[PDB]
Amino acid sequence: DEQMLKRRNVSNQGTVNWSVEDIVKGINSNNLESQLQATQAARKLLSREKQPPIDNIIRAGLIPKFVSFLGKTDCSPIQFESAWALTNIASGTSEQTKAVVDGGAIPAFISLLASPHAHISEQAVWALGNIAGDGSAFRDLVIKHGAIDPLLALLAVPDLSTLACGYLRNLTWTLSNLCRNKNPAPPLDAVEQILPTLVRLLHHNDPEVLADSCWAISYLTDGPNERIEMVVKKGVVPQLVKLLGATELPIVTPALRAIGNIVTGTDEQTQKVIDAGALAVFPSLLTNPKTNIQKEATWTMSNITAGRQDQIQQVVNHGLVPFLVGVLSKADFKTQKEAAWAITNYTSGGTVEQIVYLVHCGIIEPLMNLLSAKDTKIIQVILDAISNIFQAAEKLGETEKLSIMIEECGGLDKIEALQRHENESVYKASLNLIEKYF
Repeated sequence: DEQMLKRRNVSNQGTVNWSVEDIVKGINSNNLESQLQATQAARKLLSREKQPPIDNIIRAGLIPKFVSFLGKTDCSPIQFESAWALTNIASGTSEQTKAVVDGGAIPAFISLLASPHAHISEQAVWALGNIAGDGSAFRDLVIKHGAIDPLLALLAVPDLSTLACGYLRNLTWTLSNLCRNKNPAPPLDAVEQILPTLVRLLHHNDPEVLADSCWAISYLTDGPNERIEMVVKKGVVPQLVKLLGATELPIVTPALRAIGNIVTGTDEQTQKVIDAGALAVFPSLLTNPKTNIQKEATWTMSNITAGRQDQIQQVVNHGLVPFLVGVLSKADFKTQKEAAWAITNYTSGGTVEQIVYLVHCGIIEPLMNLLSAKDTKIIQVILDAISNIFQAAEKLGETEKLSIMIEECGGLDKIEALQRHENESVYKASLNLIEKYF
């Protein structure tokens, strides 16, 4: 969703607004100092707020020279300027990032991580973040060059608070990019290696470190139950639930994504978020003003009602059913569709006493009105729900009572209509429902 993939660093008046050809003239000279100003001039071009000349710089064949300056231990200033310049080139398109990698920048940047000058090592952290952020291949390539050890060694301190705020945020961000992307997913052992530190960052007091830490965890929980388990096993669920109640949307968003990912796992994994007290935060999430938080919360809900009956009960006890009736009644269409799933799921695995409660909460009408939507999949999900409900009524000899209810709110004058729907799964379902109850 919204975590920045790549980031450009846009943070000696003689080195201002130089011409690319002037920059080439200086870097090609055999004067370390002349090369230094030329590189700073290049970095300033790449740091300008509007349209950095990334392609012009690449075309001039400066990347190889810049990457070579990274190794000039004797002249730290040029190491910094070229690191910053390469960082910004790497923040561009895939082809541009490829140019940096093709120049042999990865091993050079990993070497700078251990630099005595924190501003230089920070630029290396930043650059590697941009490279890994390009995709799976480069992320795994950064991992193969041995970047994880050096990065994690930068956070190996008794108290993260003694570290410079900006510095910590860059490391956290870059680390999250090493956890990012899914096809393929990060090496298992690389994830295992990073998790402990990630777990430590999830407890830091900075909103930006927390936001990115949550994003990283959300990426790790996005996949097979085996992946979810390595995370859940670290005991972060309770902390994730806490961040779920945060004031800052940038924290709640990734935190709700992680929790939503976790509940797509086993019922045992789902039970962990329930035990953490996650449900108590949903009355807020399900009415949240930001439509995406609401949609994701309803999607998460739909995966919790897809669990055991005792888990569907927890949903009932927290008074969340009326909130689902609310989201089904009025909300962004995509959120409504998620509400429909949450319902159809609830009705497919809940007890009769539970499906009865669902109806007493007023689910029938809003469910009907939604049959008036042009999205054959939702109409299917809803029809599946009505059938799952009649089924429970049949067991109480209250099918008639339900038939009338659907009749009162115009439901039948919609199902009969659907009976004449071009899809076999729909005009079939309506038929059955009709001829069987109506």
